[PDB]
Amino acid sequence: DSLSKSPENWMSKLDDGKHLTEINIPGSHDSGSFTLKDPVKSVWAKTQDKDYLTQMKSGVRFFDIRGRASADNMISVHHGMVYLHHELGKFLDDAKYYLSAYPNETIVMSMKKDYDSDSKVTKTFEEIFREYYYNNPQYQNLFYTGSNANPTLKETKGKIVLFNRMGGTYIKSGYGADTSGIQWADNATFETKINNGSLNLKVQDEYKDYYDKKVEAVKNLLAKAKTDSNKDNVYVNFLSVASGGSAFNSTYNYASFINPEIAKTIKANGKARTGWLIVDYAGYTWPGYDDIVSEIIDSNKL
Ligand SMILES: O[C@H]1[C@H](O)[C@@H](O)[C@H](O)[C@@H](O)[C@H]1O
Repeated sequence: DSLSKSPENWMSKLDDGKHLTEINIPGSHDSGSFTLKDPVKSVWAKTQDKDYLTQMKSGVRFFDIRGRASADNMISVHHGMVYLHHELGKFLDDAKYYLSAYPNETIVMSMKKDYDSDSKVTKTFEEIFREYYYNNPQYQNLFYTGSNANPTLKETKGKIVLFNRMGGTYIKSGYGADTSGIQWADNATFETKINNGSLNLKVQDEYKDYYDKKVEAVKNLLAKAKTDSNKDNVYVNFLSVASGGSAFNSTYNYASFINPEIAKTIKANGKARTGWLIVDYAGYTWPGYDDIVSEIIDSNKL
């Protein structure tokens, strides 16, 4: 009966008059890193163990996609310098497949350049993304192309909405889709106006924090969102954090503590506004502990 019991289609159960900003959305941090298998690399660079499709079926709707231009017509998915063994086309193919099966969901796709392009590349990262992906015949109608800076669920059903972390772009649809882009502060909680002043973006992205500082920073932004009804404010709250330098200090081990702690907090807040919460190891369950994705989903007041 709870929304989280059918995580494949939870957005379909909402009033589609809601602006995406007002929806409490589970996101996955460094979403494409599920491919990593090397133990030492995985400690710091692996943030997920489910693939794109499984993340989606688990209720994830915000995807943190990082890229590297590897050819003049190709973007490879990366975690910084580390190649995640697939190209951007895989994600978009998966997103299309999923949105076809679940046509009343919407997906927000964050796009960012994570590494310098291959030496043979002659075009900018943004140009390659814009020409060969956003305006690719296969995906052109898949992306949201409306002029609403604050789209509703109804306008974006079956669509991917760009969340632009590329810097300036000539793309005209999506969060931060203008020639200014989003002014992103390093390792900080910050707020900045985007979309020519139409939205106020409020972000907690203190990725270098130690454990207690990070949990506090997440709870602080959660508390702000809880008392903020403004449709024109958008909240992005990263539960993810940098690893230590060892197997027991992995991103996984951090998430195994942070995710249940925040999930418990949300559960014990009832249905209230949380914003968009971006997590490591989305869908990873631990017996006897509250699930962060499920609780974000269920926090949506219906
Ligand atoms: O969430 C953070 C952030 O968005 C930064 O740009 C990046 O450098 C960190 O590694 C990342 O994971």
